[PDB]
Amino acid sequence: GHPSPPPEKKELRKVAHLTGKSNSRSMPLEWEHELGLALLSGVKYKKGGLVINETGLYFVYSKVYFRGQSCNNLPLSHKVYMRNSKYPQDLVMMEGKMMSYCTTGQMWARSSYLGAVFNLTSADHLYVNVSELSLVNFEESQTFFGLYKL
Ligand SMILES: [Zn+2]
Repeated sequence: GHPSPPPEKKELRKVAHLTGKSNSRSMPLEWEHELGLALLSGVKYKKGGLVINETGLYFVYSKVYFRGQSCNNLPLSHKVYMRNSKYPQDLVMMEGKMMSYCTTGQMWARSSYLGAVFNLTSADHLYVNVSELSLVNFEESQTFFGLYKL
């Protein structure tokens, strides 16, 4: 019911830090958003997506820790994308790709980091995609997705 005065609106900071969730087969990725190192305040989480409720500038970031037991140079993409009524098709915001990154047969590991400033609108939905779910390690310190309002 009652609106929050801009002093009380501004005490509650708009922030998300979502951490890797190993027990999901989903794409886009699902995330931990309550316990451990995770944070969620003033932004909604649903089905792997961060759902913006206040229009404005935000810094958005994601790290993915890729690893495997036997290198075959399967290409590794990592993206942050958005869906809203203007881009019901998805808009890629940030993306990186690894090809020709390990020696064949060897145990391997490599991370990808994405971060940038975006102007987001209320009801924008933000997600993380990767090319090979099985080649992601989901420890909270290794694989993560977040943002904050500027
Ligand atoms: Zn009143």
